[PDB]
Amino acid sequence: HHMNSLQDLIEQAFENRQNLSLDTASSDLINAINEVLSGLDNGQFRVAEKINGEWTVHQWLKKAVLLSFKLFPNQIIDAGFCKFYDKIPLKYTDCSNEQFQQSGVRVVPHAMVRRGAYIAKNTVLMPSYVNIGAYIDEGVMVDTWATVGSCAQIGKNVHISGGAGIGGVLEPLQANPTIIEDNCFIGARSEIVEGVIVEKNSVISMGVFLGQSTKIYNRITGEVSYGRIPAGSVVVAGNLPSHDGSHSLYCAVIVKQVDEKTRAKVSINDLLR
Amino acid sequence: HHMNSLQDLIEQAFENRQNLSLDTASSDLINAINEVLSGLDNGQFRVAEKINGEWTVHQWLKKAVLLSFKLFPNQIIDAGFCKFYDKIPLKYTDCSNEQFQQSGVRVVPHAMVRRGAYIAKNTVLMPSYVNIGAYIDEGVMVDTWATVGSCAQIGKNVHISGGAGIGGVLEPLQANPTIIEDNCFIGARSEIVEGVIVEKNSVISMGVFLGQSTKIYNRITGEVSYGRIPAGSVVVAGNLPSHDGSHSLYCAVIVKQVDEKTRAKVSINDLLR
Amino acid sequence: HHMNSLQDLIEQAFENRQNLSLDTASSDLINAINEVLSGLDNGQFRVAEKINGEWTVHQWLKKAVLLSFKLFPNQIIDAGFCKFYDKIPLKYTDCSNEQFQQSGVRVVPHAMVRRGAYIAKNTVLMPSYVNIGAYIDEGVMVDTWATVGSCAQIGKNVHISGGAGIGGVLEPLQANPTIIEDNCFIGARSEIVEGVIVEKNSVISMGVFLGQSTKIYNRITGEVSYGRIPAGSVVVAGNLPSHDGSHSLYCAVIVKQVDEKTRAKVSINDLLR
Repeated sequence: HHMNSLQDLIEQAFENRQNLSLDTASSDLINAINEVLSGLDNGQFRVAEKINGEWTVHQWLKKAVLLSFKLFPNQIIDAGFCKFYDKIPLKYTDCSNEQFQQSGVRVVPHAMVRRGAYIAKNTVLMPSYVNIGAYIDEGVMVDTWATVGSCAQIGKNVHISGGAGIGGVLEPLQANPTIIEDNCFIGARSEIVEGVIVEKNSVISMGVFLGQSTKIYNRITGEVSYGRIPAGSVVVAGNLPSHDGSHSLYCAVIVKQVDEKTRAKVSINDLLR
Repeated sequence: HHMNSLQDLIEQAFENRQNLSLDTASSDLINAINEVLSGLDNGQFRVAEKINGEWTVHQWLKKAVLLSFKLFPNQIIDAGFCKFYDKIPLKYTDCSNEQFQQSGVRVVPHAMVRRGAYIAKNTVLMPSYVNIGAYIDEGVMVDTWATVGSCAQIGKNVHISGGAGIGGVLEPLQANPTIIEDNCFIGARSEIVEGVIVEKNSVISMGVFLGQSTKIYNRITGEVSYGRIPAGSVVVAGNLPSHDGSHSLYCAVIVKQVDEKTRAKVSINDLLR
Repeated sequence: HHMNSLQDLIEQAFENRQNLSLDTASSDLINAINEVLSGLDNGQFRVAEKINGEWTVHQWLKKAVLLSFKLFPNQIIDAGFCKFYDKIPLKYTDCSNEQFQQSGVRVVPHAMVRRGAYIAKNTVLMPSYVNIGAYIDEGVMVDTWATVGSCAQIGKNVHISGGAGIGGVLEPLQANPTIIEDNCFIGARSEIVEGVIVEKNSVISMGVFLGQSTKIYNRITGEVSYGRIPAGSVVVAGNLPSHDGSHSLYCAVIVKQVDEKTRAKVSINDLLR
């Protein structure tokens, strides 16, 4: 009932967003948006959720985030030696030592996290970026210059390697965000975007650039598909030849698939060799 | 006349740069260099300019920037929790809230911009880097861990996606900088360097690494070229086969070309599909 | 004798690491670990070393670093506008202006370096990351969003281009770290990881993703190899065709090899053309 009331305020405001402005926003509404941001930040709200074995999206959460961008004023952020200027608060500002201990997260300087992103215990953030609305479950490693984009869902024990990006999905509203399920390895410099889902136990090698337009070639079956890496897939960068053989175009290739039992026994290097 | 006098000081100093030093620089010259840096920073000077339909370069502006690197001393930059040490001032230091409002730029923490780069209103800098001499026109999105290199010219409404880089061109003096014209999309992890020009309305997909040595294959015509993406081109990563078929080498492929009318109607995803 | 005593303390502690903890660490041991960290930071210890023409690794140095991660407590790092939370000190904190001058390093804001990494004079760090245990020799350029990973050995006059990463190797203990020898060029967005060695005078082009599982095709000889770029190699991204020709998979291609005499005369662009 309480969340149904909060959702209602958000949806009615979003409906007439085209006649709202920073100078004209209900004080009760700016409070409501901040209530949703707080729930996203502490994990009690999450933008997408696996329900009855299906990933589902909560559009009203995206609407609250979209409304924060429209209605919140930019303010100076004073770093001493320089200034920034933005409207989205950072996650770790008034955080005490106890609170950091209780969180179980390591935030390596100078990793940057916006408020409205949840990050579970035993996660390590190397210098990296986590955007508003993201949900990072337990035991995740976010390596240097990686990016966890808006609303992205990162599962337990996922390894996002150096310079790898998980693309944000705030619009369209009905789109599932980019989802990396439990125990996935994302290799360095890869980029998984636009609501692609990488299912459980997958291994993505280096330089895999995977969006909704990227052909996925399954070399075992010979099928070409889009938008989903099935569970336990080993994925490498490849090419597909032209019809006349004059050239080839970039694609992702599924070179093997591995059950959970095997995934715990064989190393990533052996899987790619 | 006033700018012709300023240019003269810069050129005469640059001529005898090999006998200048940090301890021996005219006080009037360090002022002149700073006058050019100020004009670059507020957009009244720009390193390259489209004149009579041709992009042209102002070598004397590069010479001023080169002289700043030679003559300016490094100084401590105190970030409180650590120190840096460099000779190029940052753009946003003594900036007031009013000045940030007047600029119309959002500088998301912790985006870093050197002084001597111009950034026009309605631009959003995610955590990213903009180097000295760059010119970023109105409405540009610089996404997370993107880079706008020295002297780069970024047109209106350009989208530089996450982890994409626009390479700097300070030397050679006569070289046009890397130029991205109006309404271009630069896909994630791409890198456009070494004075390549991407003309108006082009769409560059992910993982396109494009420099002066990169073959550009036009699959419509079959031509191979270098250094220029014609207006309205859709560009993806590809390969070109060996003469004996033993291997292939990386290249960029122009897979379609689109007029301005079509460019506003069809989405980027549909263009790449 | 003094270093043999220090090594002994480290090795005996590492042996019974599984029964050590942050709350139970010898005060004399936390001092010993800090002595090794200091020696790594000032270059008097280095994790790997070329001895009698062979690169060798000092496992006990890695053990000290591993013990710092286990035993050092996380602490708040106060950046004023936000906080971080980590257990590894930064290299440049109490550094004076004189010390920065004496170091000969430029640390461009906001490049981040952990303590326990050595960086020699005439090196320039653009905003980038250098991890604990790395050794960066004289005259190196680390460009924007590059990464020098843990224990990596970077030779004199190496150029790590924008967005390029040198992968860390802390485990396995016996593995040589990723090694880039003198006068190598590492092109933008490339990633050299997992203890690959790039020998002297090599030129690596853009988008080269090179780990222990990456096939290296030598187009002059036709040989496929792993883990080593021989001295003077020019390396570009390529593909290798499927046995049935349905697809190809990513690889690195050695397209030329160049002696030291030629390497100083011919430009990188001419080498790749």
